[PDB]
Amino acid sequence: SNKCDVVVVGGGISGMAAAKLLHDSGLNVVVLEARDRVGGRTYTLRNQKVKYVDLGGSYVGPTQNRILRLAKELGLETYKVNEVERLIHHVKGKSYPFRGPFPPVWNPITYLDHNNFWRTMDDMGREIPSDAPWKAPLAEEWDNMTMKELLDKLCWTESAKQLATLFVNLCVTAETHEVSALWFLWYVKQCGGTTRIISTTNGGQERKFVGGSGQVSERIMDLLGDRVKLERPVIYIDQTRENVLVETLNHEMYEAKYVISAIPPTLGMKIHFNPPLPMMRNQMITRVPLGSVIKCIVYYKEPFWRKKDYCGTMIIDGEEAPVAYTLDDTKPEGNYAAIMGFILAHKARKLARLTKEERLKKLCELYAKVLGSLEALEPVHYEEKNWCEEQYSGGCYTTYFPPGILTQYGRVLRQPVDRIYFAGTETATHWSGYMEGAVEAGERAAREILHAMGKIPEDEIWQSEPESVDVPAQPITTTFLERHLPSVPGLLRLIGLTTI
Amino acid sequence: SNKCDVVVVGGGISGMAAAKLLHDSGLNVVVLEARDRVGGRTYTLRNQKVKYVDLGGSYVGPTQNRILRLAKELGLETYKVNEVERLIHHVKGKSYPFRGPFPPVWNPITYLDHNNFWRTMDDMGREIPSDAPWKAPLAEEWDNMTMKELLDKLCWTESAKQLATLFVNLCVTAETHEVSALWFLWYVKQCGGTTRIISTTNGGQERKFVGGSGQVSERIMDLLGDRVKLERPVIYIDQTRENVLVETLNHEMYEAKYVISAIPPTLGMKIHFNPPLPMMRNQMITRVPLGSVIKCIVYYKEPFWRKKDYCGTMIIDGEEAPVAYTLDDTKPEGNYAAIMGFILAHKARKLARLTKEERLKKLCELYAKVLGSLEALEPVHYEEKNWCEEQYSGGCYTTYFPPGILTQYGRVLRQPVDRIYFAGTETATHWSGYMEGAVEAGERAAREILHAMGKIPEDEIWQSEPESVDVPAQPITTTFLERHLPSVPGLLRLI
Ligand SMILES: *Cc1cc2c(cc1C)nc1c(=O)[nH]c(=O)nc-1n2C[C@H](O)[C@H](O)[C@H](O)COP(=O)(O)OP(=O)(O)OC[C@H]1O[C@@H](n2cnc3c(N)ncnc32)[C@H](O)[C@@H]1O
Ligand SMILES: *Cc1cc2c(cc1C)nc1c(=O)[nH]c(=O)nc-1n2C[C@H](O)[C@H](O)[C@H](O)COP(=O)(O)OP(=O)(O)OC[C@H]1O[C@@H](n2cnc3c(N)ncnc32)[C@H](O)[C@@H]1O
Ligand SMILES: O=C(/[C]=[C]/C1=[C][C]=C2O=[C]OC2=[C]1)C1=[C][C]=[C]C(C(F)(F)F)=[C]1
Ligand SMILES: O=C(/[C]=[C]/C1=[C][C]=C2O=[C]OC2=[C]1)C1=[C][C]=[C]C(C(F)(F)F)=[C]1
Repeated sequence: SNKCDVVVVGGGISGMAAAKLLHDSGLNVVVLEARDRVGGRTYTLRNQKVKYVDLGGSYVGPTQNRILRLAKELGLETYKVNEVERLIHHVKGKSYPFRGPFPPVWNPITYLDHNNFWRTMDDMGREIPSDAPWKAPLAEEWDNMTMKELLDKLCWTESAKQLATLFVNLCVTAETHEVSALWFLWYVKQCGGTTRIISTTNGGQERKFVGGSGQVSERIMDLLGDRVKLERPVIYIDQTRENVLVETLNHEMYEAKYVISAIPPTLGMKIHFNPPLPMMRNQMITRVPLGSVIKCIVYYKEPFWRKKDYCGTMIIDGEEAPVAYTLDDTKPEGNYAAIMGFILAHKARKLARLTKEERLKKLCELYAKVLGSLEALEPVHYEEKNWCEEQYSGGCYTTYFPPGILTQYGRVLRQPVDRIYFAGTETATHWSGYMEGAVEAGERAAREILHAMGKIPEDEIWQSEPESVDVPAQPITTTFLERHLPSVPGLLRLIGLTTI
Repeated sequence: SNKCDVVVVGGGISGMAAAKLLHDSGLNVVVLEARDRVGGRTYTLRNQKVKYVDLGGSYVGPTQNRILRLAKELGLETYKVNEVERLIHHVKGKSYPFRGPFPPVWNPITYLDHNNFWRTMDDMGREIPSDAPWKAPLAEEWDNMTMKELLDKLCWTESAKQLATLFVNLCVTAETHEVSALWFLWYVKQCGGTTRIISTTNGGQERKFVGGSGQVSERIMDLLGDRVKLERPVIYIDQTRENVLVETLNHEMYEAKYVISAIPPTLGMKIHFNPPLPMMRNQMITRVPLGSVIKCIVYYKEPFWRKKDYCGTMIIDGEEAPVAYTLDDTKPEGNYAAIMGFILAHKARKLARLTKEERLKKLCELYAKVLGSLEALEPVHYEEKNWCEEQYSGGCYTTYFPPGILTQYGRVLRQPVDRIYFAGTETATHWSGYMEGAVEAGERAAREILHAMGKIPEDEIWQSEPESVDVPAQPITTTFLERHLPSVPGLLRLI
């Protein structure tokens, strides 16, 4: 066997952050990575037509201070996603340009319903502890409904229900009927709430890394040298003896004091355990699927949309639209003009049947209509990745919880199993599902092992992160009217009382 | 490498039934079984205290002609589950004895509501094709709601909603909010409907095998001999070369022309595939959990409940009861007297933390209350099995589909992947979830390979089964009033 202190299973950002912390603390680490590359759900493609493109995780923003600190220490820099010109909301076959993070509503009744929808998502979120969502006072009631059921109760207008549906589909690459309401409300609150999660400027989609996010995992592999073993899918973990034994598919055995599992929870099923996992984890890892998304980047000669005072952001409602959301993906130098779009949830399954050329044609026709621009029919290059086909991801962006699962099984997501500790973005408490959460979880799992070894005290396991000096976070604020305007049923109760 | 015609992954009833059919046709088969035993979600324990006890699947009944025929060929006999005396429905802390399969209602409004609930489950089932539930005319609408949401819509009384809840929990060992309404309605319809699935006499729980259901898998292993490889968990399947390569955790390599996957769909995740699975199967096998149950058998000196004209069936409402449903587990001679109970769904998760002795005390005190007998407090033995803990099952009885999954991914369950064909009870079209479905699916997957080999024509892949002579089915009937009484909102529209 190859002997070390800690085997890290998985060389995504989470495993690589865990391994780096352990290596920096003076332990002997090995990373066992299934693929011929590091980065996992991040993947930066390089070729002469695109220079570089993120086909996986890409965006970082204010309050994501751990990924910003890690990337900065590795010599990386960010740039701002283009949001100079107008956003577009495309609904019922027409485009409505706007500014500010939320598409505006003019109809007074529709305005109360929209305002109440976002307000109520955050009001419910404030009842949910980030580190223990199952402790919310109505956890059971909220976990036993889908997001579809919650929207049917909350939204008194079709306008608000349709926009809320797109919000769920885009945030968690799943249908409203697929996901627990408790879990979704937790997921949004642990990113800092509705405004922070949806925003480009001042939110999650503010920035990208110059040269691609895959550099985070690659530059850590460079620091670790031959400690990263590529094409070593882990098949077996045996904790019955004094040291843990970890076996790979390519017939190698690693011996360690502790293991960090840094893979999506359900991909733990690809490992045979001796002794068997405890009942709750054994069943949990069959109950937690990942979402479905194709990330598609269409290249153009020039960022022509900016000449029409459009930034490239399109929020597109409607079953026929393949893509519900786009961002400008033009390089910071202004060249390699491109539109990034997501094909979400059922559409990632429905349109996976088409050829690459057929998907490009449908996307160009959609963009031509939404942008009112024949130039959108003149692409120069196309790249795409359907994350649903990845054996060693299971989907993207992250793991969702169907109704009933988070209250029954969520307590064991990051509960150690003897000498196995659990990393991966799914186990984070702040920007779980993101590159930020991957760093939080990898460093927390590593510190749990440092504590087990008597190297640090228990109060150093969870560590706060200083605010980025490069990416300052503007606070989330509301107006008096946003806070106190009635809901639709609130207004009807007021009318009822006046008339009585 | 060990060379054969077909490798069957899994030595449950489905894999054993598939391997027996291929063997009988003259092919060289190997069965690779992860555990140190065969039988999978069937497990018969033998000891002097119980003689034998089914800790997994046990019951068979009319219309399950394939498991009855296979068991009869292997030399097995059935006996009837005791239903001579009265059933009990325990409601709001009191026992109400009854006869007939459905617990009766006396309040006129509650009566209409209960009648409508069962009738409506079967009306909806008649629009769901057994072999393609995703082709139901309302497939998306019904797949996008949980059973909890359907029961909220349908049930005007708490009485009906709570008994419907017990029905779901008992049939599919899952909460109403965990499961798709389309999938659950399919599940009931593909067992022959509400009457057939809930009934002991003339239904799914009519009979047990003399000596235990484990003998089905054990006696096929006896026939196959050293073709069955125990403690061979499959870790890797490679389809890139002329022959399929199957690798096990204990470092053995098998080469075959074809493979049958006879494991629960989600346990496909324990295998690394080269080339990778197609996208839809890759995601499907992450979306299909199994239910949660503890099967508990309390032994007594005598079947003392029979003296009070109770058969031992208990239907026990409410959150506090650990067990919602029991059957008499006494042997056909009246000895090894016992009550079988299930701890279902969230209760299996909640009560798993207790000791075996703590569960025994809770069950005995519940049974004393429900049977109104102090005799229930004097057990002579106890056996139990928590199926949630099994690495190579994932739970029991079967796989459930959460909302949205059956319409998006259902078509992929039995779609071959190059030279891998899919067996397992989850792929059956009649009593999927049962030992009957295990036999149907194993034999169908085996005949798909015989067709691939040019040995049989396409029309022989799916084969009908003659009715058992020993366990004939009687018709399910309804009354004029059951068919035509209004629903509660129906009685209101007339007002
Ligand atoms: C895919 C995707 C993700 C994504 C996104 C868009 C798409 C299309 N948008 C994001 C964004 O703009 N900003 C952001 O912060 N996140 C975004 N996401 C999510 C993000 O990519 C993920 O949250 C993050 O990358 C997850 O990191 P983590 O380290 O937790 O997980 P991983 O990347 O999946 O890495 C796991 C590794 O383990 C290997 N593996 C899997 N099984 C095994 C076995 N058995 N043995 C050994 N290694 C294994 C995987 O190959 C992977 O490298
Ligand atoms: C558990 C249970 C099941 C059950 C029930 C009560 C309980 C507590 N009551 C039933 C009843 O009264 N009547 C009835 O007809 N069914 C009842 N059920 C369900 C029934 O037991 C199942 O439907 C049936 O046994 C399923 O058979 P099938 O052959 O489809 O599946 P299996 O038994 O799970 O067998 C799978 C085998 O595969 C092995 N395995 C798993 N992974 C691997 C790997 N990687 N490699 C090799 N082998 C593998 C398993 O160990 C198993 O033997
Ligand atoms: O929810 C939104 C974006 C979420 C988002 C967008 C990209 C992501 O990449 C990984 O996680 C991601 C989350 C959103 C953006 C603009 C407008 C709206 C609104 F308001 F619903 F229209 C929602
Ligand atoms: O649904 C019922 C039984 C199902 C059943 C009982 C045992 C089983 O073992 C494997 O599948 C099984 C299914 C049932 C039986 C009597 C009454 C009721 C009722 F009516 F809901 F209470 C339900």
